[PDB]
Amino acid sequence: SVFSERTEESSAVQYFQFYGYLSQQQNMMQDYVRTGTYQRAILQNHTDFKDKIVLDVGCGSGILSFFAAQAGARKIYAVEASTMAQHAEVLVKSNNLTDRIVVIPGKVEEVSLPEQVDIIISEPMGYMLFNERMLESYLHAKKYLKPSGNMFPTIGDVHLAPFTDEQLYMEQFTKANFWYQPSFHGVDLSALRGAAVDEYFRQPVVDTFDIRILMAKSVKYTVNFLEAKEGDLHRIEIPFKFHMLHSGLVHGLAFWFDVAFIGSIMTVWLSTAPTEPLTHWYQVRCLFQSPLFAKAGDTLSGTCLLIANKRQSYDISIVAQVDQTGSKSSNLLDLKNPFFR
Amino acid sequence: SVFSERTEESSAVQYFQFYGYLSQQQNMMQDYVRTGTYQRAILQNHTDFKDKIVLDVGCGSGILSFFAAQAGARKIYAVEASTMAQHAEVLVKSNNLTDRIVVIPGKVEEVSLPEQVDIIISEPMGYMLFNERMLESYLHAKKYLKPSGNMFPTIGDVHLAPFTDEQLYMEQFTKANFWYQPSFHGVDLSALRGAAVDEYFRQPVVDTFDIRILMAKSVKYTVNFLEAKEGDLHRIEIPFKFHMLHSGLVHGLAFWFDVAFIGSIMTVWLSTAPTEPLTHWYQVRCLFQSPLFAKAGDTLSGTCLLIANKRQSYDISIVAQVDQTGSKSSNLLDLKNPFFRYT
Amino acid sequence: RSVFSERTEESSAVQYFQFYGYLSQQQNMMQDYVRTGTYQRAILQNHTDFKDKIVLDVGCGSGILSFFAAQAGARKIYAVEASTMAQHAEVLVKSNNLTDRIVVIPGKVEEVSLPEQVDIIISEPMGYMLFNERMLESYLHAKKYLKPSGNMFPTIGDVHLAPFTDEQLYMEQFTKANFWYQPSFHGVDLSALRGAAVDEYFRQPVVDTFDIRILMAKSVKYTVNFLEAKEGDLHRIEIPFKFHMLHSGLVHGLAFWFDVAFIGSIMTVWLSTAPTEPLTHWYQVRCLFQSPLFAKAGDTLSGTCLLIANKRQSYDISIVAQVDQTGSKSSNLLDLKNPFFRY
Amino acid sequence: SVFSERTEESSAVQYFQFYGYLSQQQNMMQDYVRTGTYQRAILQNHTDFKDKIVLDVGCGSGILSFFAAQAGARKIYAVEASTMAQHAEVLVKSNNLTDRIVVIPGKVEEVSLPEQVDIIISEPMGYMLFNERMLESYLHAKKYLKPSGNMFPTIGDVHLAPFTDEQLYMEQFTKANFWYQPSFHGVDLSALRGAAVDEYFRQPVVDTFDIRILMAKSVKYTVNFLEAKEGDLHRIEIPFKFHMLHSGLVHGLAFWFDVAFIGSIMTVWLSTAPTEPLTHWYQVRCLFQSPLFAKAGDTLSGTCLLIANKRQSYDISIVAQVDQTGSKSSNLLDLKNPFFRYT
Ligand SMILES: COCn1ccc(NCCNC[C@H]2O[C@@H](n3cnc4c(N)ncnc43)[C@H](O)[C@@H]2O)nc1=O
Ligand SMILES: COCn1ccc(NCCNC[C@H]2O[C@@H](n3cnc4c(N)ncnc43)[C@H](O)[C@@H]2O)nc1=O
Ligand SMILES: Nc1ncnc2c1ncn2[C@@H]1O[C@H](CSCC[C@H]([NH3+])C(=O)O)[C@@H](O)[C@H]1O
Ligand SMILES: Nc1ncnc2c1ncn2[C@@H]1O[C@H](CSCC[C@H]([NH3+])C(=O)O)[C@@H](O)[C@H]1O
Repeated sequence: SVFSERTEESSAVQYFQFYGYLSQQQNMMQDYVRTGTYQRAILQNHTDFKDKIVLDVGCGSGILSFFAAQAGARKIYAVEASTMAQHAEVLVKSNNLTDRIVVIPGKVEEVSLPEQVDIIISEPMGYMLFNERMLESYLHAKKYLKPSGNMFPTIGDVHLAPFTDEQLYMEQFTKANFWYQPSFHGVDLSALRGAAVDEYFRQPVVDTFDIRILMAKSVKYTVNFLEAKEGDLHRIEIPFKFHMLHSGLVHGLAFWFDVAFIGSIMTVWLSTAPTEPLTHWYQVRCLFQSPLFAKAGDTLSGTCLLIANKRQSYDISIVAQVDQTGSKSSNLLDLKNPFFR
Repeated sequence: SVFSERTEESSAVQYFQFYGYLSQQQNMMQDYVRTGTYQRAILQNHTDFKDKIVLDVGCGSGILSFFAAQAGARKIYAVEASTMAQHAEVLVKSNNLTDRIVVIPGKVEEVSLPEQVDIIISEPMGYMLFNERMLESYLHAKKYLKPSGNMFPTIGDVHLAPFTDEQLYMEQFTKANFWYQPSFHGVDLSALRGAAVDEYFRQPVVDTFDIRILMAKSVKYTVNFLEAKEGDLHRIEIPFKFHMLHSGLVHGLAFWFDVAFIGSIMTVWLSTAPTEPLTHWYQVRCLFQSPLFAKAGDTLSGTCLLIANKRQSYDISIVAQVDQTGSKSSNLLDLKNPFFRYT
Repeated sequence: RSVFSERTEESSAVQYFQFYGYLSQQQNMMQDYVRTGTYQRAILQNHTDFKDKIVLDVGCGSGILSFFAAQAGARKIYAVEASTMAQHAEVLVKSNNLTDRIVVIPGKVEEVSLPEQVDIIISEPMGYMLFNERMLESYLHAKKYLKPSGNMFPTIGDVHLAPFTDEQLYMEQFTKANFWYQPSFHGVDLSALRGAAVDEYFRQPVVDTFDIRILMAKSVKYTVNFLEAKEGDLHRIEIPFKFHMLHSGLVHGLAFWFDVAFIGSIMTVWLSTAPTEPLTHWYQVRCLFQSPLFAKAGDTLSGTCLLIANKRQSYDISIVAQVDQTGSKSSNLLDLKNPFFRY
Repeated sequence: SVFSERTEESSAVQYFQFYGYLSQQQNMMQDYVRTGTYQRAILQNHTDFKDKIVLDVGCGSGILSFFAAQAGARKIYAVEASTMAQHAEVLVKSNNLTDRIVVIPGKVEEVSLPEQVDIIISEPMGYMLFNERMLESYLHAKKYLKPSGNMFPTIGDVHLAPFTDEQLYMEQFTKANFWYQPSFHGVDLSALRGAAVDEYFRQPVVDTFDIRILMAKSVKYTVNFLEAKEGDLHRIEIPFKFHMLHSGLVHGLAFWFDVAFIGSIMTVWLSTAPTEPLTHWYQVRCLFQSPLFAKAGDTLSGTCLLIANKRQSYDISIVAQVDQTGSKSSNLLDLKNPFFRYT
């Protein structure tokens, strides 16, 4: 199957084991912004659901399917690969919705549905939007979508912006500098100092921050889920040209994302921007090993290249340069091993 | 091989990916009690190392081998299965000990060593001592130990004691009761409340606590690494009969461990007890599904049975009863997936 | 052929005496009330050590100390000064109507000839970390003019060194050095020079003051007795130390200050530049380690601070320090001539 | 050599020791206006460099030569007399430019170049442009310049303008009046007040200021590096006739400078004017010993004479008079010892 071909078993086991825990479902569900925004998007666009066939990709507890049921859907296929599918069924029964919500245990790339659906719902977004590679399952599921069918969310915007945060930088450098010691309990560790810096700086920093650390208006990269195919997400090339609004050291790039539910009645946005209330996605920052100095008015240009890997994540390559001076930085990050700060 | 036969590959992948990080090695190395005590044990027992052949099981960065070198070891075979072996190789070279230290990449159950050693060193202890099941790798390596050889550490003591922590116990239900609401965004979640409670109680709690919550002097279970076999750790039955020092509700059992380096010159102890400075092992608490009331002077008896699984961990089965009243409580826990509670 | 010229690069000497030729610098020194007031106290409170005596003032500058000696009743004061400040001193001697008692002799104390032997030598020859500027050697050299039963003001000097913790200072220097870490400064890769840069920045003693609570152990004292010492004694100054750590943490380096004692017939007067005392224009001096050493309370931090005099009227400082319990060792080289004024 | 003949060894040693520090180089490199403007001037005039032979006089870290390399230069001879030459060589190697940049250690007046160059680049500007006397080295280097070769910078403009700053003026006496007290610790210092005032007014003041203190349009003195000789800078006479735009007291003359890179594609300016972003050169003010009153419309005429000395600096003689009243003022300043006032 498409899933297994692109996924190491070791990663898959851990991945679906992780989501088999009720506590994580709770963790996601208690994100009121997330859950509330999804419910708002579905219910205020009830006509996109009324008497329609729905596919819920990765239903987990089934919350989105219940939202779909509340909006008047005739029949909802709720596909779930982890052992959470069993608990979802329990909830379907206890809520007397057996006639409208149908749990399909298994991976969306592998199960069989009896019919084509009018709309696909899912919450497949990870850190930096693309982490976990579930967007590909979401897009893969379009094999079950009627020609003029719809998707909730409809589009996803990734925002990139340069930031300055010396304390974060030195915080990481401090950690790496442990390996700078010439005599740790009499042992010279210095020969590994380089490897340590690499390892620590390969970690995207997951957390939130004040918006004023941003040195330029963000650049936007849009994925249209109605149009995109799986393969489009195997290699994601995001070119950027920032017009610096402030002078200073650029320590790296900050990432967040929005998704839009473009329904018939209205468009509803779910945003993880640092200007918006905090969500469990927070924001993600990729550090440069060495910061770049730029004056206000300069242009910071380059490319963020995301390469999907078999561990359900991405190898991140960031190349950025101050055009006016030729000051250049290249960096490689492992989105699979982030730093929760 | 013995390792792969007792280990789910997925778990192994994850396991050796974990230790391939310099940050995790650093994490262990910066635990001053651990590292310093190992160094102390090795150097203060220099006659156990000077001109000796040494085997370092799971050398990681190679720190213990360097300690062995400082103590005067003639030849040190440093075995390491993760990609940390590469960095150890680098450090051996940069510290000009290539003539004394030989890094061997691979699992100790699978690599070939050329000769028998005088002493084996290792740090194979996990949560509750036994987690990660590396102790078995440590014992397995005794196929390379001379009949009159030594083990550093030489013995390992796991300590169990009954505790009272009303808030910890009630916490589980406070969290589980999230699901006990008839209209979470219009959804009745209550049918899953029981499952949520179960899930939380299956997790051993990793963190520390004030020693005053302990209601009896601990019971000790000793593994003598010089004498024990690998197989001895597949099923570990720890019977206990606690003499209660305080009256109250017993919510479960607290776990910690000590290891002793018994050298020719002296014995050095490394302790993770809650009476001692905190280590990266912290302490572990397993809850009873139902608390048991015990009076001071009463006896709390039962068994902690540790059953090794192929996920490099243990299923913990605890049965306990107050002998004076017959009040009985049990729990079953999955040590591979503990709850890190420490704040 | 003078000892001064033999031990001093001319380039350094020119600059050195030009520096002190400025009235603004004299003002700077004179306006340090602790210094000036304490000197006056030491001299006047021991007036009988001066009354009707012959005095030598080594490096009189503006001549203030000679005036103190005159106030104390000295019969004749030879005020030796090598810079052009000697002329300004003469002016003050005349305008203060003391031409009959204070005699300015322009030139280096190693080169001028005095008409007679003196009963007491006074001077203010202390530099940063006491020994900087190498004027103590001129002070000691001047003892060729001292009567057998003569005295020295100051009589002794105590250097105090103690380990400190100051993460922010360390990071402050490392941040500066990290400029040379850049792989593309305007398209230029500077990284190959980071090692040289870190060296250069950490080669600088930090001159300023600090909170006494950053000190992690009671100070160690090294005493120079000016009555007994020879010039040659200060070419190589070896200060061994063994600190008993009072606090756990990272030792980022050693902090230095000094006291001098005026041991007079009537009383002993102390001039202290310790961080517990009111600030002086000497402040305190800290030598950073390139890598801090972790030590817990109760540990011993031992080693040596070695000062080698150079021809630039300063010292090459080599500090070697080790945590005895762990063998964690740090070595450092500092250039006392080029310190970092942080205040 | 020409250099040693015009320079006291003392000054030269201090001078090249100063620039031997990576931190000082860093200080210059971190001046974004300076460095960035040089890079722009070179790169935006790429036709002046593409496949050309280049001489970098006093390359320091070698940054300008790397800029020349970025512009497509065939061969750059980078001459450097301090120990920074060692580090420059390192950077050429690590940047894989050994085939195009040749570091030549030594003074440009003493080294030999293998061939003639098409263009000379350098940053020889000091305070008020002429300080350090490096412009003479820059001009001296034209013995290696092909006829019709180019100079980057091509010209240097020194700007002089009368200013009013009552507080700056009064500050001098405020400081000098320290010596005007009849009993400083019992000593009458007053006889030296005059000398202290003199000393303070001999120091050019380095810092920046509000442009509204300027009382007339600046007068400009231009050095064309393509045409000028070394000897032209031994005696620099700058006559001035200022047409006062504001009424008030003139306390002295303010100095700044611009340099122009006149390339084939465009002319790029580097300015240190008080109307422009601040540089490490700041601006320089020379006070009159007595302020001059001028009405708006009056004419302030006179001369600024710069006489080069062997300390790699200038003796500044300024004479000015208000033509309408005959009110006259003079001052003599020592540019080698300026007062860094900037805060
Ligand atoms: C750590 O930050 C929190 N976080 C991060 C990412 C994320 N992603 C939502 C996606 N849900 C995943 C659910 O679908 C399930 N499945 C994930 N991939 C699936 C597939 N191919 N086929 C079927 N089901 C699939 C999975 O088991 C889960 O129940 N949600 C979060 O709240
Ligand atoms: C700069 O930081 C603060 N600080 C540090 C050290 C210091 N030392 C006093 C030294 N001045 C006393 C005078 O001796 C003079 N001379 C110094 N060496 C001399 C010699 N060999 N012969 C004659 N005079 C000599 C020197 O010119 C001075 O004017 N004073 C300070 O306030
Ligand atoms: N069977 C095995 N063979 C070889 N290495 C192993 C095995 N099991 C675990 N390890 C390694 O054992 C190490 C335990 S961590 C202790 C590392 C080091 N001796 C120190 O004291 O800091 C990890 O680096 C694992 O990769
Ligand atoms: N006569 C001379 N010959 C060679 N180098 C010199 C001479 N005089 C000064 N220098 C050097 O010239 C440099 C001036 S500083 C400018 C450094 C570098 N070009 C930059 O743009 O950052 C210093 O490094 C001095 O050591």
